[PDB]
Amino acid sequence: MKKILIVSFLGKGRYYETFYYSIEHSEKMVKKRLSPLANAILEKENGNDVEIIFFVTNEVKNEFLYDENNEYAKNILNELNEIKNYGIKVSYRDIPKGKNYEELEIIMEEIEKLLLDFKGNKVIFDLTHGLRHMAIFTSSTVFYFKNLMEKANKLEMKIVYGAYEIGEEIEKNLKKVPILDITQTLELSDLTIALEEFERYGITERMIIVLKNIQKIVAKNKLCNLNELKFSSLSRELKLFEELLKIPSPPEKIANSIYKINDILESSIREFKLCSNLFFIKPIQKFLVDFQKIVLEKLPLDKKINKYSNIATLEKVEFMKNIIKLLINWKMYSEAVIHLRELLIDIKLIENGKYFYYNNKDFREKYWMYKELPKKIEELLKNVKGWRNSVAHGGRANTSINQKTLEENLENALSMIDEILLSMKSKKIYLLNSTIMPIPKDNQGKFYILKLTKNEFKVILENAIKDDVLDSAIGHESVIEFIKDKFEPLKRKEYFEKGESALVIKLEMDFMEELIGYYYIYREG
Amino acid sequence: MKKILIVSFLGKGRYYETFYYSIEHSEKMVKKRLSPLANAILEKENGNDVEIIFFVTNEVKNEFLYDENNEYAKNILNELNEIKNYGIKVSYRDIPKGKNYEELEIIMEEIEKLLLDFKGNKVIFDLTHGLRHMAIFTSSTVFYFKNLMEKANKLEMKIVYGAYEIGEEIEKNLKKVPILDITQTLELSDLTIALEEFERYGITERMIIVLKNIQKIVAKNKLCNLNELKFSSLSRELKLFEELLKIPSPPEKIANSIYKINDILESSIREFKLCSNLFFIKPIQKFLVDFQKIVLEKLPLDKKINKYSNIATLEKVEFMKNIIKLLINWKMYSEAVIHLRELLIDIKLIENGKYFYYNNKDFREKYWMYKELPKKIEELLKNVKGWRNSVAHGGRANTSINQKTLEENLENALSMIDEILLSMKSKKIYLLNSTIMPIPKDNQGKFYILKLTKNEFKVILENAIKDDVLDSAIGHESVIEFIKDKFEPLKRKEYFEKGESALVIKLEMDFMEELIGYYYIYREG
Repeated sequence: MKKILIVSFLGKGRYYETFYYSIEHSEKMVKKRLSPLANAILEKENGNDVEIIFFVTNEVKNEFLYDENNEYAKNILNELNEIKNYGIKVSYRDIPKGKNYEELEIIMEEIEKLLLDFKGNKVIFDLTHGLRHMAIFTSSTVFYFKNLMEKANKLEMKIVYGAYEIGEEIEKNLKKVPILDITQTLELSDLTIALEEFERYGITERMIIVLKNIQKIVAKNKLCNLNELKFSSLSRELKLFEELLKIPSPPEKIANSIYKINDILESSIREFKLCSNLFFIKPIQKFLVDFQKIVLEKLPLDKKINKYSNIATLEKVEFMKNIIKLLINWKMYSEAVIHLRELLIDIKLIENGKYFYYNNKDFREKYWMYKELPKKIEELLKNVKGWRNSVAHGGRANTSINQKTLEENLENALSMIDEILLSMKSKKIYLLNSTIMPIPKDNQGKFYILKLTKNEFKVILENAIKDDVLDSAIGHESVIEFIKDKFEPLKRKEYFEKGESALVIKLEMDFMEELIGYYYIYREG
Repeated sequence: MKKILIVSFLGKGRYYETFYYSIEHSEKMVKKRLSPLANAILEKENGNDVEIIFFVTNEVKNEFLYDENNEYAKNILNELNEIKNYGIKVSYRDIPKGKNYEELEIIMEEIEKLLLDFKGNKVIFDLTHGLRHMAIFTSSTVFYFKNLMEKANKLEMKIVYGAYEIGEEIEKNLKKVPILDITQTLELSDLTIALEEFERYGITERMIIVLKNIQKIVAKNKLCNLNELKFSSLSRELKLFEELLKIPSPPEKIANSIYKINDILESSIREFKLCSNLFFIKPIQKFLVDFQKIVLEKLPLDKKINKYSNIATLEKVEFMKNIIKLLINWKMYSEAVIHLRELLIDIKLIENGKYFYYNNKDFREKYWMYKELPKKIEELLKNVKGWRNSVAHGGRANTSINQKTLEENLENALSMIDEILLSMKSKKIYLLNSTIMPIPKDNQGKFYILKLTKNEFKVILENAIKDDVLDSAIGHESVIEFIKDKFEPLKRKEYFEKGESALVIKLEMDFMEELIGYYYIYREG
């Protein structure tokens, strides 16, 4: 059971008898004079607690209602008196006619105080009766009232009215009138609110709430199924994406989240296309189209990054370039600086070929500190290090910076990184088949090893193939069988000099599928 | 000159002749039949380009308008024909009656396409004529239309209508009717939009725009003056505050910005109180009250911090504690971690008495690295350093963290810092009167010096006074005269051992006012 308040006005009129039905359920028709009474009856038949409050004016009640020789007035009076028999609560509230902005302010205060004093679950504005003036003003003010009382009462709010001008006419002056429900117009502007919030700041609160509401209302009528709706999944993924961005995280999870967002977005849009109605379909289709526009605009896609999670590549460099640009756009400056540092680390790993230890931090530091392109990269390094510590150290000791000069410095970094990225367009690498450290017998050694995936394996393998720098050392045959069966020189010779890099694999083939590239190995000593 | 589009419906009716006036200017009255025509005339008398578009239905125009034996219909037809003589552009647009949600969607599309095809400056929805149905639906949908076309047309939008039900009656069926302007209801919910944005994220865009609009509309009627309105100043200060928070900055500027915000807020509220109207005063008074509530809630005040900008104190520690709590609340996690590091630096400076060099960074680092309370502070240090580098280094090398464990760690730091702050409740300090380095003649020396303000001078001076640790060395008399005349032992003896700390001042007294405490001096060698 829910507790419910119906708010209507009450103006001079003929108040003909009407067959009100909810346009959702044309089955239940209630023949009454007041639309609020019909709505109250439809709600008490749902086992709820319902109360109606009318706003009357002195000009109306001591000139129309209690005029005993106005047939329409006594008709509506008799109905207002028999309202109490159905189990519904009726009361009256004096207001002015609203002839100026001061009186309209008074009316706003009256409605606002009523909503504050309501202690139930739902409130319905029934705009059927009263002045056209009052109906228009209330319709305009309802959204303000909801936004006001989001943090006040936690109250559900509906806007309905009997659209008697579009009602069927069954007998003389007798009309079949639908109680239209325009409450969907309230959360029509919340859509654009979410759009601005995400487009300018990347905030998902409005987006998550709106998506949950959208999935509810598309689940109203069950013609549309799941396995491709997954708006719950899309809202959860947006939550994860915000947690990943405002808390800095590796490029792999960010690229995966962007790929997931794109996949779920297009899948859910295609699914939603086939649902033919009972509410406003077009605005939310426009909403999804606009959100897909912004997603494909501001979120950089690279569908095939997740396959290189253990190393540092140039694709990750450009991806983080676009990510930092996005972070700057959303005014997320600190996170942008933090990501820039690691992007520079990755670039110098690429430029120095030390990219095996993108999962080791001691190496990251040791080359955080210790032929022109080296000189240009040093140019960029010195530029960036010239201003990073103002952001990093919080500006203490008289060394802070405004947004203008920070924007200056960030676009400096952007320009130089795009420069050197466009400008960046192979020792002996043996080929092994097991995890080993065979050092020459006269050596006194330090060795690094890293787990890999199959794609990286293939890439560096053909790099060794067609740079003449491959010293292949496969000793048996079925290895080559799987090599050409999967990946598209059997020099069976036993040595590892400090510095040489090599590749490894350890164990028809379907069973196997049920490891194929890993354990890249290099002697730093 | 502006280009203007008036949009109205056109329904069956008697269309009596009416004296329309703008309620702002009751001087100009226009006697016509259609409120849109009166509005168009009032706008062309302003030297603008005006066009009216009516939405008619087949049921209305081929059953009412061109019925040549309906007197009201031919009256309104003659007026619609003479509209072209005033220099105004009239056109018709077919729509359904809107008997269901599909047809209402159609109507929304029609209005939306009209607003997209408009290439002028202003659009006015005149809700005087047409169905009550259509007026209600349009009034509800206008805010959605504005939010939609914020990024589409950059179009000013007004909602007006002739409130003929509240019009004076001057002669038989002849009414003096005001064209009411409820456009202020559109930007009534934008107020709460700004409130949520600031209260949950600290975004000032909506706040700045709303404050600028507020100052415009309070400048409509000039009863309220400046020197205490300064809503322009408040918007600028909010912009500065956001730039100070999302780009980490010293506590001094943050405390100054909070003090400025509070001062301008209360000053502007008191000033706004005296303006008696022409628009809705109450909602924006509620807006200012709510924003002051949130300001005094989430922004910690300390009116008397700016006086200690050169040193590190405990007040700054608690202030930054509250600031980091606020940063956590606004989901600004990276900036919160960065501020926490410097707060810990300040705490250990307090605990080790090395607080002279809050404006020197080498010292900050050298004690960033190198009796129980020391042990508890080391507890907190080790805790915080155990997880800072996950945030600092971007989570590379498989060392990231979710929001849940980061919240865990941040509240760990919060609890321990409040602990040790509650738990924290003096060598020989000579007194000098000039900048000097007199080392004993047998010494081989390094000396630090810092400019100060007068309040810090007074504080440490009485600390030396009543800890018995003052070796005062004032050699002459007028120094003591100014000492007791301003601040409320003349041991004229010449030495500075490495480690002793001392105070200095250099040059009736009003002229002077037109330096009083500075150059605190200490030998680290």
